[PDB]
Amino acid sequence: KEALLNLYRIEYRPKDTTFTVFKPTHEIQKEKLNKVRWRVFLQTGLPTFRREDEFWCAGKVEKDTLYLTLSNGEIVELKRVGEEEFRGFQNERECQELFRDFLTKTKVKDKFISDFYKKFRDKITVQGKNRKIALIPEVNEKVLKSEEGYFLLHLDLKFRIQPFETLQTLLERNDFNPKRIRVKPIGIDFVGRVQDVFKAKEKGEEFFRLCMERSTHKSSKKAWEELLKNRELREKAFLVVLEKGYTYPATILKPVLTYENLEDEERNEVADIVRMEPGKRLNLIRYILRRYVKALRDYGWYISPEEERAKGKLNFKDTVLDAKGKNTKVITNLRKFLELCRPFVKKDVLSVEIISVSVYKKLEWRKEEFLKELINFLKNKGIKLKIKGKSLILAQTREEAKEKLIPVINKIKDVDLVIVFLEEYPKVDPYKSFLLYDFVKRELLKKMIPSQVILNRTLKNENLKFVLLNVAEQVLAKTGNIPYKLKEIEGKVDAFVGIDISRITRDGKTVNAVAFTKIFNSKGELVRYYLTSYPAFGEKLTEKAIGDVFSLLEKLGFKKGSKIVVHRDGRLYRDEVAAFKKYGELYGYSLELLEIIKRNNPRFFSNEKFIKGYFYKLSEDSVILATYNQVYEGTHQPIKVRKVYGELPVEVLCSQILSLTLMNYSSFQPIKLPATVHYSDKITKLMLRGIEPIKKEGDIMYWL
RNA sequence: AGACAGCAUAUAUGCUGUCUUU
RNA sequence: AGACAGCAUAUAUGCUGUCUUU
Repeated sequence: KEALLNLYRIEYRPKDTTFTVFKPTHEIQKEKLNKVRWRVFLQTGLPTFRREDEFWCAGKVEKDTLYLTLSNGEIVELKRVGEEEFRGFQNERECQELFRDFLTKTKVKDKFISDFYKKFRDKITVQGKNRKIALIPEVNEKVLKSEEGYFLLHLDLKFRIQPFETLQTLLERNDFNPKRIRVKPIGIDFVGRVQDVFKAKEKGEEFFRLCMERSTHKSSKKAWEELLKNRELREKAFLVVLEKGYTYPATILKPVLTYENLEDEERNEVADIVRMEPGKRLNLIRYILRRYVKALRDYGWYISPEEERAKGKLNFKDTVLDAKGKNTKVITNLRKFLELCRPFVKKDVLSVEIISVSVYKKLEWRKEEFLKELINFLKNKGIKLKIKGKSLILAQTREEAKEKLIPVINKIKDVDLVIVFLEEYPKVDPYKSFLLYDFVKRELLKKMIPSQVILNRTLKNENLKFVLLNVAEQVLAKTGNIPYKLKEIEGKVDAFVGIDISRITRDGKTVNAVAFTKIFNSKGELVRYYLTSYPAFGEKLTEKAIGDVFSLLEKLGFKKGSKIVVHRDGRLYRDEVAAFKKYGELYGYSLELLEIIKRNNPRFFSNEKFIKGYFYKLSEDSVILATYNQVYEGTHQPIKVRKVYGELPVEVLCSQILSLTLMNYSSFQPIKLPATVHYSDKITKLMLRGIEPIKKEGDIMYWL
């Protein structure tokens, strides 16, 4: 019951307290700020943080002006205000900046990735039939503020998986139609998706003069130099444009592959290393830290040698019942519960469409038996599946399958369910990497038809009853037969609203946009969903879409003075909060706004397997919360919940979030996110391509 | 047939530096 | 550990000069 986090108390108290400060001559546009700051560090050479409009240099600087060209060739000028004495930090952001700069200046992170290779280089490269593979250690630092006000170094170690195959080589010597695949420049931090390719032979003399002069990195600068000088290399060179329109050569660019999109054999070898015993990882994290402490004390940095501790566990209403009234009183077996449990049936007859994908012809038995023993079970709970029809697709690659699956899925109209038995296709072109289950999952969600996709591996590895249960629990939910409801969720909330929005973009403007909102009652039954798309609204999108959710609430007529909680899977911005405040009033509901950041949070290292509810409390009403228990295979990552505004204590809102977890209806498989916003991001994103307008609502969790 | 040096190639070797891994 | 750059070096064989050997 002791849980440590990779978070270390840290402060800066040097003997020399004398910075040189610089002020812009023309108020800097916001998204230009981090590029200026960084540019100041290079030039000056000294560590640097942004305080407001002004720039603080950990050294004396006798140049009264600083001219800094950005990539556009745009010159920002800064006048020199004068020396000021650093009494202390105003926020993590300044602290983070200066600290990183100090790592850079001292080269520790560097000396570290070096030593680590010298040591484990061999164990880090891995084979498998045709391709070869590297897993390169990544050290990351962020700075956070605890509840008590201490600054906290967030220190992690990861491994990014990458081949030995520079883009140039792939587009030149190999391919056809690449793109979409995300990338990382040698010698540059940033990693991101591709969004434009053209040959270099297009561009004149100027263009590489200009990239050379500007590129803020040695690798980028050396590379544009090559293509300046070496006369015919521009014909041969192809040029990529990333997510943040950064534009680089090809020889500089390498792909970053996920676990998933590797081979069967690759992944299991790689896996030992990418995912690793918590204690081991934490031993490394401590190792790296000691390097840091030794490189930085002398400059006045003070870093606690010791990890921070879970403040405790939170209890939530985890009690759950069926159409009879059977309880957590049985829940001392989750399995034993679902067998006996008797679901809330609102659709007596189900019509099902069966898709089987396999390599050969007379081997449906494992799938016939399952399907059988499951019609069975569902009938014993008042539900008949009428099979509207089967389709057996024979196919030899994932590619062949995908292809045939298309006209098949295409034609499926009017069903309550699609079941897909997929066989396993072991390999495939390392670029053409679809996931078959994904593909099938995508196509059907597009159609708004609930689906259950069953991997043939599962039938082969796993015990019939285990698999029977897992599936039955979801299949029921999916179809609107909620095999159990919650007794209660803490608080006196009257609605729980999940909010998700994605937007396509051109030049730098919101073009298409898809919104996805799901409203749950106080018990956390789902009341309705709304799947809506918007066309272009400049500054008005936010107001519009937010209001749309409010009116919809009135349309379900939640009475004035009703408490309404909002969850979003992502940073809500200021313009949005002010938006929720407006309609907060105009409709007259007490509102709790929660922002959930799910990626890259500090981990909990701990012996207890049953972590669910463990938490830690940062500044400004935010909470590292763990939602699922530790799997051995998995890499546990908790969620960060943040009370952006409202009358309730976050720990109560976190308790709520823990409850809604169970509404995902997935006992056997951990699910990070509460049912309000679970998969919401995939759905919005999925629909964005959906050439053409969309307005759907429903009352059935079709997306499980 | 021999010792010097200066040149030619090949092979093999020792150190430094850079990048692979800022 | 490997690849590129910059230095150092061993051994084999000839090469041109050069002593000697007048």
